[PDB]
Amino acid sequence: KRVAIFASGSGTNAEAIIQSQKAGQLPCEVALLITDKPGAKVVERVKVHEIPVCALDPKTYPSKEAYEIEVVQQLKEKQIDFVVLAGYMRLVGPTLLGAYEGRIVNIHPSLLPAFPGLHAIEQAIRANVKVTGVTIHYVDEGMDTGPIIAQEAVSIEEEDTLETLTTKIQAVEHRLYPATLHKLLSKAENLYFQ
Amino acid sequence: KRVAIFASGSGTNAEAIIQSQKAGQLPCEVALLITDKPGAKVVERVKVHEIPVCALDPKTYPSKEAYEIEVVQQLKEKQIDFVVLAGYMRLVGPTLLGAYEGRIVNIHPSLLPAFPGLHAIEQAIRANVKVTGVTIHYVDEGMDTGPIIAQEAVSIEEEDTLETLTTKIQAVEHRLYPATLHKLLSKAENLYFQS
Repeated sequence: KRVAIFASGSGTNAEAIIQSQKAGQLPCEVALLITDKPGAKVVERVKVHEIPVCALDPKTYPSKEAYEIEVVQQLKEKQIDFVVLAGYMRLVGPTLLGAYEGRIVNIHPSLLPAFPGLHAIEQAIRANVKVTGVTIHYVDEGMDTGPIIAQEAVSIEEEDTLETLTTKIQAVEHRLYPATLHKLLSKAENLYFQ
Repeated sequence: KRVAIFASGSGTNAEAIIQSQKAGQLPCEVALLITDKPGAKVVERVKVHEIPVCALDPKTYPSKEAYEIEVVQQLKEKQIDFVVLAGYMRLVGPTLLGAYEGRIVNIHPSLLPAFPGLHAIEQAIRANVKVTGVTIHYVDEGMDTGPIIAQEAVSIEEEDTLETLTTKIQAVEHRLYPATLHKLLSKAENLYFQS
C-alpha cells in the first residue's frame, strides 16, 4: 500500500503525514517523495526515513509533458497506488492525470472555490475576509478543481497577521490532511490498494 | 436614530432585527420597510409594529433609476440614517448608492467572495462544498461587493439537504445580523446618527 508525496520547501505537511503513519493512523506507507530541489528541509525530513526521493526540476525538461513523463515513470517504478500533493506548486497536466486519475489529492489553504491559485492565505488577507480555511480535494484537470473531500474554517481575528494566520492554517492542515487520508483510504474498503 | 429595512418574502431577518430592538440590543429604531409586494409575510410582520411600509414594484417604473429616485425620496421623507438590506434581491444602483454611500449593509448566505448572487445556498450544495456560511458587508457598487463586516462558517453535513442547511443558515443570520448591527452601530461612537 504505497503513497507518493509531492512537496517542496519546508515539508511540514509531508512530515505530519509521515508522523501519522508512525502513529498507526495512516493505512499505507510513504514510498516516494517527488520534489523540485535537493537543498530543502522537505528532502532532509524525508531522507532520514530512508524514503526514496526524486528531485526533478521542471525547467530542465523541454515541456511540461516531458517532465510529467519522467514523473509517471518514477511513480510506476515505485509501484505507487496513491498520490498526495503537499505544497506542489505546479498544475497537474494531462500526462500525470491520465496515469493517476482518481488517485491524486491535494490540500489548499482557502475554502475553495474562493481564492484558488498561489498565496491563498495572502489573498484572503488582501480581500479582507473574516473567515477562510483549508480544503482537501481530488485533483482533476484545472487549478484547484476536483471533488472536495473535506474543508475546515479558520476565523481571521483582528489581531491576526499573515504570519499568525499562516500558523493557524498550518495547524489545521497538519491535523486535517492525515485525518482525512485515514478516513479516505480506510481498510474497510479495499478500494485503492487492490 | 432611524433605520430602513429592505425586504421581501417571509421577512424572518426583518423580524429578528425588530426583536433585537424590542430586546434592547439594537441602538436604533426601525422606521421604514421598503418592499416589492403588499401580499407577503414581511409586510404583515412589520405593519403590526406600526412601522411605515412602502411597497414599490420596480417593474412598474420606466427604469431602475426612476424606481431608485422614488426609493431615495421615501428614505429622505422618513429621515433614514442607515439602510439594512434583508433579502433585497435587486442590485443597488448609482442613485441609491450615491444618496446613502457608507450607510447601506447587506446579508448574504455564502462566505463571500464564493457564490455571489441569487440562490447561494443552492449554489454551495450544487458545488459540493463542505463548508459554507453567512456574510454581512457594506454595500458598494457591484453584486455582493463592499467591505466585509462579519462572517460565520456553517458546515454542510452528509445528511444535510437544501432545506436543513437553509434552516441552519437562517439560524445564523437571525443571531448574527442583529449582533453585528449592535456592534457596528454602537452608542459609544455615535458615527451614523449625528445631528
